[PDB]
Amino acid sequence: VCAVVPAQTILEHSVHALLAHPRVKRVVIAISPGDSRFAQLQITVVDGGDERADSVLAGLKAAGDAQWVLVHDAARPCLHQDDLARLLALSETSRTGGILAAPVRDTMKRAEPGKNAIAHTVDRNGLWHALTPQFFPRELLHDCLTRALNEGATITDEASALEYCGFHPQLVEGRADNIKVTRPEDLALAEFYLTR
Amino acid sequence: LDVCAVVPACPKQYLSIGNQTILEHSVHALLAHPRVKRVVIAISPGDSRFAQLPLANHPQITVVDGGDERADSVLAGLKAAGDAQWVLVHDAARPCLHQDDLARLLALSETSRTGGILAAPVRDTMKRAEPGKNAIAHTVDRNGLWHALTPQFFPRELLHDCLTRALNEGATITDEASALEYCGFHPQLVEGRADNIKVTRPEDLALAEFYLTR
Repeated sequence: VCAVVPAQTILEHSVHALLAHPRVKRVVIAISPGDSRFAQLQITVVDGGDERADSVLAGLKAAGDAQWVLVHDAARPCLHQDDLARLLALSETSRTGGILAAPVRDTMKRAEPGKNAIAHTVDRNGLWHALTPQFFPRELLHDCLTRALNEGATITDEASALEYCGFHPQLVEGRADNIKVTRPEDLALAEFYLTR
Repeated sequence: LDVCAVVPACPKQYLSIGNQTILEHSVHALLAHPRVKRVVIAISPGDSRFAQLPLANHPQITVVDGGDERADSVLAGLKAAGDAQWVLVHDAARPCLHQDDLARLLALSETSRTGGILAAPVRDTMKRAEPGKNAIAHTVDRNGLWHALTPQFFPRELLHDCLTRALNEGATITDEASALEYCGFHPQLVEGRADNIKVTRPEDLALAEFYLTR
């Protein structure tokens, strides 16, 4: 199984956890133009695209003989091996693949369109926070991404590409601590969280 | 005008983070704002630990018992709201409530007719499951999707009626804002800090403590 990562220095954390696995022979990273940082830090390098989906496909060429691919957010460092394992143990049951997801606990509201008023309460049953890594058959992913990018469909995660093409990925519960740092405070929390 | 806060009924509010219980952290946060004159705390028939808290002898707190249903415990609390025309409904296990957030919320009495609730936007990709299986049915749109938080602020008489109607009609109430929803009312969403959590699981303790730290 190969690992693709569309891209502080969380990156190393995210990767070392991917690598922390035995069944994860190599990690294909991706770097957009104008990126000098990377050279400072089973690792390969590919020239990413403009879209997330571009880079994933970009990295797809370096995947070798892997029939399964693992995509992982560059800003998600609180991933546990117990979670990774629970996830990778899909290739021997999975037809389409699946992703690490976390149940919703609080109650949620959908806003009235174009207004900050509450339209109605959203059902908590079967609602999940999509997380990563994402695990699916190599070529499969590649073809759903191809099609998705072509039909110009809205894509968020790699699961969304498969979904787009009819497929229904699998939901593998993972910890909630496994977060993504996008704000100037998620770091403090991500730090606290990754410290066991 | 004066605001009366109401705390509706294996809960974790009586556990302690530092020298006070979660409940006290929550209540302190409400009393801290000059508009909140009193706090009606609604307890459960089988809860006797509350009478063991200094918070019980506080000039501004009042206890009431409305059973274990929160809609009822809240109706019980309104009876004790005195003259408050607007009511703040807040969870007992939300210790981290911030002042900048509370104020932004109270401003609503002067702006909306239906009140509003604090809430934090959804930042991650959300998936809906296929009925009866851990397989994705389709992706749920996060634009306009929110996490409900408390406090929740409404005019007193409106909340009373909606709760009353919702109960009288078997509505499926979750929070107070969902009873107004059930009544054709659409409360305003005010944005607050996500660190405003509801401590329900043991791992929630450390996190709540990590946030209470400054």
